[PDB]
Amino acid sequence: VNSFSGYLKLTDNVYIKNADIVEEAKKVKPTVVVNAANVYLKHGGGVAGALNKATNNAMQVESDDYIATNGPLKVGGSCVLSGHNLAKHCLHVVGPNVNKGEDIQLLKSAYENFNQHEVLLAPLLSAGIFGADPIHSLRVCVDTVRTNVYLAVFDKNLYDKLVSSFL
Ligand SMILES: CNC(=O)Nc1ccc(C(=O)N[C@@H]2c3cccc(O)c3C[C@@H]2C(=O)O)cc1
Repeated sequence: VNSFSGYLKLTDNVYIKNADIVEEAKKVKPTVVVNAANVYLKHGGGVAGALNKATNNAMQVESDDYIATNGPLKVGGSCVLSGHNLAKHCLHVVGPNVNKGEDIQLLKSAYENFNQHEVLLAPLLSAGIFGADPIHSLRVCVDTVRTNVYLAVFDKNLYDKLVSSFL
């Protein structure tokens, strides 16, 4: 039993809810919140910008030190940093950005990072300003992630479409 509330069960291990991932993280305080990161950990907009804003820019300060030490992530890769006031840990995962021409096959590799964590609160990777089809992203998620994932979908219209078209 865990504290995630009001989710629709899609599969044995994947759950979804129309929710603001920032508000959901503040209420649940999960072990892991996933950020929709880029390779530079520049959290300017979309989910990343929102999570970083909710940390009063502490996420960005920590991220800049991480990059200064380690260099950029790989598309499809991840790193674990602090969750600040939102979660114990933040798993920064880089899905491909279609608006940069990145290979959509890297989406499966990106979701594989979730399997290193037993339970996660996460957005749909490569959705939103990353330019991929969220229906496709949900399908890859369900077919790749084996650990327990609670997906927060900000847009109600998209949530309903994600739900009604789900196979
Ligand atoms: C104060 N709180 C706050 O600003 N929160 C916040 C801000 C932005 C996002 C975001 O960009 N979401 C994206 C989006 C939008 C439309 C269609 C979409 O396919 C997606 C994918 C993303 C998602 O829904 O996971 C999420 C939360």
